[PDB]
Amino acid sequence: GSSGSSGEKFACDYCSFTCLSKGHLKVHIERVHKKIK
Ligand SMILES: [Zn+2]
Repeated sequence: GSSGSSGEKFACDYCSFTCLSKGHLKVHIERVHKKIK
C-alpha cells in the first residue's frame, strides 16, 4: 500500500515543540527563543 512512515517533517532542536505549518517553525525561534550568543 502507501501507509507507512509518517512525519517527513522537521522540528525545533533547542526544544521539543511540534508545529503544524512551516512558518510557525520560523516565527518560533524568532522570539520564543531569540537566543543571542
Ligand atoms: Zn523551540
